[PDB]
Amino acid sequence: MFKHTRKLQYNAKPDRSDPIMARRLQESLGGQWGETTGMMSFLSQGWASTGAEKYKDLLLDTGTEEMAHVEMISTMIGYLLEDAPFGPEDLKRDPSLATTMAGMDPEHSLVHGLNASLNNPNGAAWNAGYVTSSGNLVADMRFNVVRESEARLQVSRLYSMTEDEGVRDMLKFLLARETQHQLQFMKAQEELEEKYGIIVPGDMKEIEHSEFSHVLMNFSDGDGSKAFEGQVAKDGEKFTYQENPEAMGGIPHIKPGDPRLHNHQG
Amino acid sequence: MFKHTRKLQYNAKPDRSDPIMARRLQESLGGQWGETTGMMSFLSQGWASTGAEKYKDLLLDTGTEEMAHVEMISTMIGYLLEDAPFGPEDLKRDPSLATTMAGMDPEHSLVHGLNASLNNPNGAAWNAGYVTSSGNLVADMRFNVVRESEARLQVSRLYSMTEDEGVRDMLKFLLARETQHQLQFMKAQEELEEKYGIIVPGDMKEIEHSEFSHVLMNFSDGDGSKAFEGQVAKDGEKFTYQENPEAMGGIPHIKPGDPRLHNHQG
Amino acid sequence: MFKHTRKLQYNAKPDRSDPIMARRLQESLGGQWGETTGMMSFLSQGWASTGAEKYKDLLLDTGTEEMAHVEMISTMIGYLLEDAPFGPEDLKRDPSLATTMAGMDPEHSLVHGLNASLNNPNGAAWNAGYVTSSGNLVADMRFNVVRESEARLQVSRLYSMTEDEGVRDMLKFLLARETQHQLQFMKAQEELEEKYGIIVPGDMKEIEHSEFSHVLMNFSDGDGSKAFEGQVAKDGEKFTYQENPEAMGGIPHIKPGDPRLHNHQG
Amino acid sequence: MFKHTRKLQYNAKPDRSDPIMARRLQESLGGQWGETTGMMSFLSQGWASTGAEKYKDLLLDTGTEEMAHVEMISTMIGYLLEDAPFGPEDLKRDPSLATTMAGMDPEHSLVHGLNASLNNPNGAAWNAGYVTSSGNLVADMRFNVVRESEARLQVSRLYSMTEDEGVRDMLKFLLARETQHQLQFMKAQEELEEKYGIIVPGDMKEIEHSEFSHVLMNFSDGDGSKAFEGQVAKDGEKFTYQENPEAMGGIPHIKPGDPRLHNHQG
Amino acid sequence: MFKHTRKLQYNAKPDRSDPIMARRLQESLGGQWGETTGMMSFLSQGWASTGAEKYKDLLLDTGTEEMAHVEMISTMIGYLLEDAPFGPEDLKRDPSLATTMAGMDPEHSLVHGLNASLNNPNGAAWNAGYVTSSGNLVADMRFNVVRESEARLQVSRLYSMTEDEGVRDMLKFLLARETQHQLQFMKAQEELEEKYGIIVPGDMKEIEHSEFSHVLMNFSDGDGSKAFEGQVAKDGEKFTYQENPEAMGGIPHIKPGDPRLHNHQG
Amino acid sequence: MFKHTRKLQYNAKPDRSDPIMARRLQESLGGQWGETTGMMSFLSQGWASTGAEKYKDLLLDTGTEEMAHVEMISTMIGYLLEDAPFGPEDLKRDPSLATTMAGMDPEHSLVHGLNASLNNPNGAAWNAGYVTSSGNLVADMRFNVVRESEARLQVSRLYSMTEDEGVRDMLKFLLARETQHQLQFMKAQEELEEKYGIIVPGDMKEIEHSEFSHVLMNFSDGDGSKAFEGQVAKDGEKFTYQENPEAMGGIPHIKPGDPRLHNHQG
Ligand SMILES: [Ca+2]
Ligand SMILES: [Ca+2]
Ligand SMILES: [Ca+2]
Ligand SMILES: [Ca+2]
Ligand SMILES: [Ca+2]
Ligand SMILES: [Ca+2]
Ligand SMILES: [Mn+3]
Ligand SMILES: [Mn+3]
Ligand SMILES: [Mn+3]
Ligand SMILES: [Mn+3]
Ligand SMILES: [Mn+3]
Ligand SMILES: [Mn+3]
Ligand SMILES: [Mn+3]
Ligand SMILES: [Mn+3]
Ligand SMILES: [Mn+3]
Ligand SMILES: [Mn+3]
Ligand SMILES: [Mn+3]
Ligand SMILES: [Mn+3]
Ligand code: NA
Ligand code: NA
Ligand SMILES: [O]
Ligand SMILES: [O]
Ligand SMILES: [O]
Ligand SMILES: [O]
Ligand SMILES: [O]
Ligand SMILES: [O]
Repeated sequence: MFKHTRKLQYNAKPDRSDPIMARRLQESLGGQWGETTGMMSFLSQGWASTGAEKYKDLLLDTGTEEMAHVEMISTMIGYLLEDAPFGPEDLKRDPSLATTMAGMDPEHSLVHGLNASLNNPNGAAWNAGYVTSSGNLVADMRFNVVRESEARLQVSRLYSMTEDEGVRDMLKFLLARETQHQLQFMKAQEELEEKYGIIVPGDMKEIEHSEFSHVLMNFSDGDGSKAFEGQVAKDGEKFTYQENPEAMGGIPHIKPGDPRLHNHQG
Repeated sequence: MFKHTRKLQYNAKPDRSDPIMARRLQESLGGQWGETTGMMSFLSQGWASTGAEKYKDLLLDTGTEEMAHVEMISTMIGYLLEDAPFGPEDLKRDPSLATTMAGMDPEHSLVHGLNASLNNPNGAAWNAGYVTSSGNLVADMRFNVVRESEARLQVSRLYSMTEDEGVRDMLKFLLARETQHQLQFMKAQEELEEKYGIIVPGDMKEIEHSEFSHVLMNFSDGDGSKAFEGQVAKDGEKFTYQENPEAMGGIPHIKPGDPRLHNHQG
Repeated sequence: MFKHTRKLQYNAKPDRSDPIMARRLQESLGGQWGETTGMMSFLSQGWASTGAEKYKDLLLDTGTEEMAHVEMISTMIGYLLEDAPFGPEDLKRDPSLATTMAGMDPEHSLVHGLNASLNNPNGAAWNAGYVTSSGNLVADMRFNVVRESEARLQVSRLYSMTEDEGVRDMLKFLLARETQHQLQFMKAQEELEEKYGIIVPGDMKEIEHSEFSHVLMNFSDGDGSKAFEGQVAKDGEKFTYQENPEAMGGIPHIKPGDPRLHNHQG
Repeated sequence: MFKHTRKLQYNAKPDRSDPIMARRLQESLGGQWGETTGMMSFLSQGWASTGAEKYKDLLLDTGTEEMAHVEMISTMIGYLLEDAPFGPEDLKRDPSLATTMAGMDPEHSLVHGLNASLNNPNGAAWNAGYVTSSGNLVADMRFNVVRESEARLQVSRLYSMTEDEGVRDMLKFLLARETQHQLQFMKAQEELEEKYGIIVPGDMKEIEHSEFSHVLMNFSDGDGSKAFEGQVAKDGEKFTYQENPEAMGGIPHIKPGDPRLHNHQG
Repeated sequence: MFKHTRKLQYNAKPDRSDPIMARRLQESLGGQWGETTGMMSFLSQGWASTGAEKYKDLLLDTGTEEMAHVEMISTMIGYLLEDAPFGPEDLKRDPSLATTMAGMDPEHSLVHGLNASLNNPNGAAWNAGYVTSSGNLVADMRFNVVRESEARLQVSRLYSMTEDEGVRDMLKFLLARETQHQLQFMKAQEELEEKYGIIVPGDMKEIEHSEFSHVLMNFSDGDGSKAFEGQVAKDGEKFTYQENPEAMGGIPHIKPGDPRLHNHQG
Repeated sequence: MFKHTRKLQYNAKPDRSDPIMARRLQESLGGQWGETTGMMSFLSQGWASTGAEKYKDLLLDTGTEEMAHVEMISTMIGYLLEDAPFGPEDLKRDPSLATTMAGMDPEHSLVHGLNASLNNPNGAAWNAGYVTSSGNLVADMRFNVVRESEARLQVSRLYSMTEDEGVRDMLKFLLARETQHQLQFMKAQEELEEKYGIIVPGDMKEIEHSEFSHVLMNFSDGDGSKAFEGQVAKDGEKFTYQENPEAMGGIPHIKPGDPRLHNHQG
C-alpha cells in the first residue's frame, strides 16, 4: 500500500514561466524513457519478483521514488505554464507571443487548462509498451540501467535547454538520483550475472548452436567492426570474424493455402 | 544501400505445422523486443552515428543481420500456418480443431490469408515506440544489450513451448546469434564507458547535486536494499543508505489560470 | 440506415482563414472528447440498447446529430486552411507568414492538401479507446454527460482562442447544443438512477463489504477531505473518515515459476 | 512524495490458480476504466488543482488509494498465473490443458514469465488517452464518478465470472471502495455545481445561442425521445421537441487549393 | 446533415448465436479495412473535395451508405453474442462451452455487456491511421478501390467461416455492394487518370529524373521480375531491366553535434 | 538474407541545413505512406507469396529498394538537422532562431540528439497498422499502387516546400522511382486481374446477391453521381441508379442479456 505527503521530494519550482520548456519536460513525464516509465517498470518488476529481497526491495524502493519524480515533473510543468499565451487577448497585449504560442502544445491550454498532460512533447500518450517486466532480473536490471541512462541523457539535454536556475536546481537533483539509480542497478545486474551468467538467460549454453555464438558477421561493407576480431568477449572467449556471412537456410517454399482464403497470388 | 538473396541466413522451416506456435512467434516478429525492434534500432543508430567506425559499422552489420532474422521469423510463421483451421469445413474434418481455432490469432486467416502479421501474438501492431536511437552510444549500446537479452530470454522460452525439432533448430541458431550480439554490444559498451564514463552522460559530474548521487533511499518498508549499504559502486564510491528519505521540496502552490480557461476548481 | 443532405446543420464558415485555429479545431474533430467520440459513443450505445425506447431513441437521435457536427468541424477546418502558407512561394508574397507556418500542423498541407485530418492538434489519431458503450445506461448516461461537459468546456475555451465572428457563431451554436445534450442525458441518468439505484450497478449492495462503503480514507496528508466527514452522501448514509488507513491484506508471496521460464530473480 | 509498505491494502490472494481469470483481471489493471486509469486521473487532477483543498486533497487521497489497488490487482494476477500451462510438457501431464492454454494471454508466459502485464485482456497497452484532467473540476468530478461507475460495473461482472472465494473477497472489497468513491465524487460534483452551475462551464449562458439550448432534436425516426417533451430539465427550463430538425447552414464550398498541392479532384 | 431510420439497409440477423463469429466480424466493424474505415475515408474525402460533383457526391453517397453497414455489423454482432458464455453458470449449463469461451473476446462480456466493440478481433482500437484523405482523388480513388477490395476479400473469407444462413445473407448483400463500390471507384479512377495522367500526380514528368522512371531494379536475386523487361507499361513506354542496381549516392558523413547534446559516439 | 553497402542508392545530402524541412521529411520516413510502409509491405507480401515468381521477386526487389530509401531519408534528415537550434545558447547567438525552434520537432534534439526519428512530423510513431499483406495479390498490388501514389504525391508536395537543390535532387530521383514502382505494380495488377477477375476476389460472383451489384445508391442528396447511370463498368455491365435507396432489413431487436451482466438499460 502507499501513502502520500504533499511535500515534494525536492524543489520543483522555476524562477519564471516558460511554456516551451513545459512542453519539453513532457518528455520526462509522459515520454518513452520518462519518470512514468520508471515508476511503472520498477513497481511492476518489484511486485513480480519472487526472489532475493535485496532486489525486490530495491525495485519497490525505486519505483516508489519515481512516483515522487512524476509528481515533481507534473508540478514543474504546471508552474511553467503559468500565464502562458493562448488567445487573442494575449496577442493584443504582446504580439510577439505568437512565436511562443506556435511552439507550445495546443492541448496544454485547450485540453488541460494550462496544466500537464500525460503525453510526450508531441502529444503521444504514454503507454505501457514503454514498460518492461520480463520475470528475469538479469535482463530487467540491464533494462533498468538503460532506463536511467536514457533518462539522465535527456535530463542533461534539458539542462542545456533552459537557463532558469529553479528549473536547473530540480534537474541537478534528478541527475544525481539518476546516477544513484544507474549505479545501484549496475551493482544488482553484476551480482545477478555472477550468479546466473553473463549471457541472458544463463542456462542455455548447451542448447544453442555454439559454432555461431562468438562470430562477428560482417553484413555491412565497412570494416570498422573487424577491430573486434581477436578481442576477448566478456565470457572469456575471443571473437572471430566472418568477412562474408553465408546464407545457409535455403530458399523457402511455403505451401499455397486453402482456396477458401482466396489467396490469388499468380 | 541493400541487396537481397532469396536464401535464408539459416534454416527456418518446421517439421510440422502448428498455428499456436505461429501465434507465439509473432512476438519475435512484431513484438516489443523482437527482430523488427532490433533491425530498426541498430540501423537507425548506425545511420545516426558520426563517431567511431568500429561502432557505426557494428550497428549496421547487426541491423542488416536482424533483417535476415525478420525474414526467418516471417517464413517460419508462414510454414507453421500451413493447413491451419479456420472454418466449418475444418471442424467437419476434425471437431477437435475447435481448440486449435480458439487459440489462434483470428486475423492470421481473415486478414493475412494464413500468413504472418507484423503484430505481436495479441494483434498489437509493432510500432516505433519500441525503438531507441538517442545519439549517445554509451546509452544505446546498453539498450542494444537489453534488446538482445530480452530477445534471447523470449527465444529461450519459445524453445520450451514446442517439441518441433525444425522450429528448435532455428531457435538454437538465434540463441547463438543473440549470444554474439549480447557480447559484442557489451564490449562496445565497455569501451565507450572507458572513454566517456560509467555514468551516462559522463560529463555532468560537476553539475549534478553530488550529495544525493550515492544515497540508497528506502522508500519501501522492506529492508532488503540495506545490503547495498557500504558496497562500492562501479564509479569507485560507496553507497550510503537512508532509512527514512526526506521530502525536501515544499508544498507546491501553482497560480490559478486565466478565467478564459474556465478552470473551476472550488 | 442513414441519409445525407449537403446542407449543414448550422453555419460553419469562418469570416477569414486562420490555419492556427484550424489546428486547434482538430481537437473537436479528432480529439478525445470531440464530435467523433460523441458520434461513435452515442450510436454504439444506441445500437446496443435493448431497453427503454425513450433512451435508445435519444442515443440514436444524438449520435446522428453528432455526425452533423463532425461534418461542420471538418468543413470549418477546410475553410480555415484556405490559402494557408506551406512553402517558399508563400513567404515571398508575405515573409511574416513564417510564424504562421511554425504553428501549423505540417500534415495539413503535406498529407491532406489543406484539408482536415481525423487527428487531434498534435497529430494523434482519433481512436476507439475514446469510446464507451458498456451495456449499462446508468453508467453510460453518466459518461455521456461527461462527454458533453468536456466538449463544452473545450468549445468555451476555443471561443476565447479566436475573435472571428464566423467561427464564434458556429461555436455559440455548439455551446447551445451541448447544453441540451448535457441536460437530456442528465434527465435520462436521473430516471435510470431512480429505477436501478444511485450506485452503479445498483444490485450489489448485499454482496459488497459494507463496512468499507462509506469511509473516506485519508491517504494523502492534506486535511481538506476531512470536510466530507459527517456529510450525507447521495444514498442517504453519512460519510465516516479514517485519518490513518490501514494495510489489511498482508505481504504477498507468489510462487516462483517453472524453470522453463528462466525467471532468474536472485 | 510517496512511501510504500509491502502490506497490501486488502487481501488479494485467490484460493486456487486460474489463468483465464488472470486474463480477465487484466481489464482492472491495464484497461480503459481500470485502476491505473483511476490512479493517473485522480493524481494528475490532484496535482493540477489550485482550488479548494476539500477537492484537491480528495483527489490525492483517492489517487493514492488507487495505487494500492493497482498493486492488489497485479498481485492477484500473479497468484492466479501460478502453475499455468504453457508448453508441451504441460500437455503431456494433462492433454485437457489445451483448452486452458487456448484461452490464456500468450504473453503472460512468453513476455512476463507468468506475471501481470500492464495491458488489458487483449494485450492492448494501457495508455494515457484513457485519462482526463481538464482543469475544470465540475467536469472532472463527473468524469471521476464515471470512472468509478464503469469500474464497479466491471468488478460486478467479474464477480459472476469466478466462484473463487478468495478472488471474490478482493472483489467485494473493491465494490465497497468504488461505492465510496462514486459517492464522494458525487458530493464534490454537487457542491461544485452549486458554486459554478449545472451546465459546464457555468459561465457561458449569455454567449450561447439560447434558442437551441433546450430543444430535443429528433434525428432518428423512433419516437421514444418525445417523452422528454415538456419535462423540466435540471436547470429549471422545460425541454421542447423538434420532430423534424432543419439544416440551417447551407451547402459549403471550400476554395480549390494551390496547384503546388496537386489536389486533382476532377 | 444526416437523418437516421431505425430500419437497417439490409438484413443483419443471424439464425443462431455464435460468439466466435461475432469476434471475427469485429474485423468488419473496427478493423483496418472495415466499414468504419470506409465510412470515415469516403466522408472525409467527400467533405474535402472542391472538384467535380460527380465524384464529391459519389463519395458522400458511399460514405453515408457505409454508415448503414457500420450499423448492420454492430447489430449482427449483438445478435451473435446472445446467450454467449462468460462465467461459471454457463459452464455448469454446458461444460463444453469452455472452448467457446477460450475463443471469445473477453471484453465482449466484461466491457460491453455482450455487445459490439469498436475494436478489431484482437481488441485493437479502430484508429484514424487507417483513413486516407489526401486532397488528390486520382490517388484517393485508387485507395477507395483498395478499401473495397480488401473488405470484399475479408467478407469472402467470412463467408467460409460460418454456415449460418442469416449471417451469409448479410454477407452476400455486402459482397454485392462491395462489387458496386469497387466498380464505381474504378470508373472514377479511370476518368480522373484520363484527365490528369496515369502517374500520380500527373504534372511532374518534367521535374523527375526521367532516366530512372522505367527501370526495373533487381535488388533481390530471383529472376522472376525479368519477365517485365520489354513489356509495355501503362504510359506506353517499355520497362527496362537492371540486373545489378548501383549505389550512386556516396558514403554520407554528418557533422558531429553540439556537445550540449552529449552525443558520445566514440 | 540481406547485405549492406555504406554507399547510398542516390544522393541524400542537402545543400544546407533546414530543421523545418527535416520535420516535413519525417513523413517520408515514419509516416503512413512513407518509405518504411513500402519496405515492410512489399517485403512481407513477398515473403508471404507462394504464387508466381514474377510477382514474388518483384515484391522482394522493391521492398529491398525501399530499405535504401529509408536509409536515404534518415540520412537527409540527419544532414538537415545539423546546427539546428535547441537551447538558450542558440537564442543568445541569434534571437531570430526562436521562430525556427517553434516549428521544430522538440524530440529531434531532446530524444535523438539531432538525428532522425521513426515518427511522422507530429511525433506519431510508425506502426504496422500502416502495412497491408492480405494473401491476395490482386488486392495487394492495388494497395502497392496506392502506396506509391500517395508517396509520390507527398514527394511532389515536398518539392514545393523547399528551394534547396540538394534536397530537390533527392526528391527528383524518388519521383522517378515512384513512377517506375507505380507502373510495375499497375502491370502486375492488370495481369492478375486478367487471371482472377476485375472484382476482388474474383470467384464469388455466384454467391453475392447480384441484384445489388451494379446499382449506384443515392444516399446523399446531391445528384452529381447520377452521371454514372448507364455508364459501362469495368466488368462490362452498366451501372443502374437508385434515387431513393430503401431500408430493407427491418428494425432490429436484440435479446436483453443475462442479469449477471447488469445491463440496466431502462
Ligand atoms: Ca562491416
Ligand atoms: Ca526498502
Ligand atoms: Ca487527505
Ligand atoms: Ca427519435
Ligand atoms: Ca529479382
Ligand atoms: Ca447523391
Ligand atoms: Mn526519476
Ligand atoms: Mn531513477
Ligand atoms: Mn536476431
Ligand atoms: Mn541480435
Ligand atoms: Mn456536438
Ligand atoms: Mn453533443
Ligand atoms: Mn480502485
Ligand atoms: Mn476507486
Ligand atoms: Mn460497406
Ligand atoms: Mn463499400
Ligand atoms: Mn521509395
Ligand atoms: Mn517505391
Ligand atoms: Na495556471
Ligand atoms: Na444479449
Ligand atoms: O530517478
Ligand atoms: O539476433
Ligand atoms: O453536440
Ligand atoms: O477504488
Ligand atoms: O460497402
Ligand atoms: O520508391
